[PDB]
Amino acid sequence: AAYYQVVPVTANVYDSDGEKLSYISQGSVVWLDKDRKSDDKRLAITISGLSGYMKTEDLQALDASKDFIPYYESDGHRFYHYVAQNASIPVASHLSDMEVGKKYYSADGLHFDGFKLENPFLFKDLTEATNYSAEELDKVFSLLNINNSLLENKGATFKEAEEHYHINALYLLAHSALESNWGRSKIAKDKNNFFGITAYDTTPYLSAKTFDDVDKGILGATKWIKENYIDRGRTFLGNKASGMNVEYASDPYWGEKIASVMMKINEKLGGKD
Ligand SMILES: CO[C@@H]1O[C@H](CO)[C@@H](O[C@@H]2O[C@H](CO)[C@@H](O[C@@H]3O[C@H](CO)[C@@H](O[C@@H]4O[C@H](CO)[C@@H](O)[C@H](O)[C@H]4NC(C)=O)[C@H](O[C@H](C)C(=O)O)[C@H]3NC(C)=O)[C@H](O)[C@H]2NC(C)=O)[C@H](O[C@H](C)C(=O)O)[C@H]1NC(C)=O
Ligand SMILES: [Ca+2]
Repeated sequence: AAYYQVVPVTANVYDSDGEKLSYISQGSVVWLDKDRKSDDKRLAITISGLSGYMKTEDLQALDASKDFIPYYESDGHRFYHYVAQNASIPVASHLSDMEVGKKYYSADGLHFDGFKLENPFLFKDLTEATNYSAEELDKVFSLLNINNSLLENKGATFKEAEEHYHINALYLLAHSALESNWGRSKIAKDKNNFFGITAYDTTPYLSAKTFDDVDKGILGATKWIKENYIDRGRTFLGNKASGMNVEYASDPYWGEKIASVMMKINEKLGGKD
């Protein structure tokens, strides 16, 4: 088969030496890499920019004529990644080279056969501050119809986090928006944890860190990201080959999802970043 799906809760991706490179989530679809040798025990695969090996034990072959394979498609305005059969995210503007309503396939969401995407928020250095003020960030709740969020009117706390820890406040708002459903998840409400801090795939709610209030949750999560990711040389969102997505989340499209939210906010607020 050309495509395989991950069966266990997570599965590792290995290099040719058998060293772990990353891990990916249950249901993730990987491509067989025909330029490298596979055998009975391990398949050469590609996922989210990463070329490595996976154990056959962890995979199930798909038939693309009847099983869901992630793809990209333009509506003529935006280019969308269907990350799941019933979920799409906008990743880029429509290019003239895209046929509307045609399915396109890509192992990294940047290289296509007939065009190349810029996803600049995916590779942006997150130590550079946003050009949005606290009041501008606060406006996005009304502009994107975000109701009942714990993060409403916390633009000033995001900008303090940025000032103190030197982490981009648009990124911190987009990460909390994606990870905690705009501070509306049960982890957000019970634990003031908007960033999935230690929300491990095996037991996400139980493992998730507890913070004292919303402001200490924003500041404490920012400290945790600075100390565990930025200070360790993971300074952009990226994918399974580089960036925070290598370690932060099993989801191969976590970085692309946060970049998409940054793109959507930036557009609504007038494109200052
Ligand atoms: C839109 O819904 C949201 O989707 C998000 C994905 O797009 C989803 O993300 C979930 O978030 C957490 C943080 O990203 C993430 O947790 C990581 O889990 C792995 C374990 O599976 C941790 O790695 C282990 O770490 C220990 C200690 O370091 C190691 O000993 C161990 O070997 C590691 N295991 C492996 C297999 O390598 C990882 O820890 C890293 C390495 C770390 O400590 O820095 C965890 N990350 C963090 C930051 O703690 C999890 O993978 C991810 N889930 C998916 C599918 O990606 C949101 O989840 C939230 C948290 C929630 O459910 O409320 C989704 N949000 C909602 C509202 O649904
Ligand atoms: Ca190696």
